[PDB]
Amino acid sequence: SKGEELFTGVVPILVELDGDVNGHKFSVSGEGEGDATYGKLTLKFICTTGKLPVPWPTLVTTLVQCFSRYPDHMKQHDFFKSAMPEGYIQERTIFFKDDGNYKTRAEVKFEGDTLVNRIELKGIDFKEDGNILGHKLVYNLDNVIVSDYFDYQDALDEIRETEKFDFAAIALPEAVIKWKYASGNIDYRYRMIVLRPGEGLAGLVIRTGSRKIVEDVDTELSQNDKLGCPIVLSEALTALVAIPLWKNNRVYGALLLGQREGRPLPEGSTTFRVNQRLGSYTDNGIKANFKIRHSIEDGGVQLAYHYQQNTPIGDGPVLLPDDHYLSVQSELSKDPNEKRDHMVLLEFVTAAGITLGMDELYK
Repeated sequence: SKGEELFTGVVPILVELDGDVNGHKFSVSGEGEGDATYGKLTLKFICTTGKLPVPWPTLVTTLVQCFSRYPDHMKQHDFFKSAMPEGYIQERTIFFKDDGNYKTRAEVKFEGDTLVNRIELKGIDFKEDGNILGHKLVYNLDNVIVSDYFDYQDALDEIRETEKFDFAAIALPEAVIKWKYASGNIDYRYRMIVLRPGEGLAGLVIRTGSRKIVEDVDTELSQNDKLGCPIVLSEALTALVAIPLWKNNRVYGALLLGQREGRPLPEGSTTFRVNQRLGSYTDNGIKANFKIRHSIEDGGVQLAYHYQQNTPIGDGPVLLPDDHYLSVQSELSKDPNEKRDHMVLLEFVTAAGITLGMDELYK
């Protein structure tokens, strides 16, 4: 609305981070300027508790999208600037592939005439030898195009690759029940065919609000002709787990995790958490998800899966966003005259329509 006028000039940034990773606590303080008309951030961050227990590039995403430069046609959808000055809360989960996770809560708001990002972070389940605690990541950050609109397919890709399944799909109402999204699919017939209410695997799990587990699909087909759901036959599932999805403490949909070719359910599939991986839909605000590639110094790429929630702080009206991208240019630098573990950051963040972004990333 009118929080945009606060960003016409140069704006001072102040950043505070409170962190605790596997019990190792640390603090980071940040200082600099932001030019929103150019999407520009100039910042210096210092670890004021000693050595940073984790690598600097893993905290960049955590360390103010209200400074993105939105092209003229898109300004009408600038949510972050519209939540200003009252602010917004950024809650985030970052899963480091085959390693632990960050959970972060951040208040972003104007303090006087300075934009302040105040962050609290708890990281758990990290490997002592692992890429993170081992400090095996290259000090840089790939210039990237990033989502900032969620996308259930990328969430399903994450879940599939993480629980090491071959197939995943989500059933939602359209109000009957369609299999809307799927990852690892080999056909699209799961969407082309829709069952009447209560019918099928999704119908069962929604009606009963309880998981169904099939260790071997063929043998159970010998008991119940039902289990021959269109999804099961279309994707040739030999084992599967079907989970109920909530969000209103009322059963709303279904998550299907499937295996192929007599390969068995990975260990502990029985006890699986959708936790915060599906935005609105739970296990039992503006959501987004994306993925970050951290170069490993001794050759490699460490993945960081990001799940995002942004809620305005005030009660006044805020602009709502459409589906868009963020083109981010990052430069990681060091202050030659700084004895403390630190980071110099120069950044440019530009908003992009889904077209001008698909065309670059995938075409």
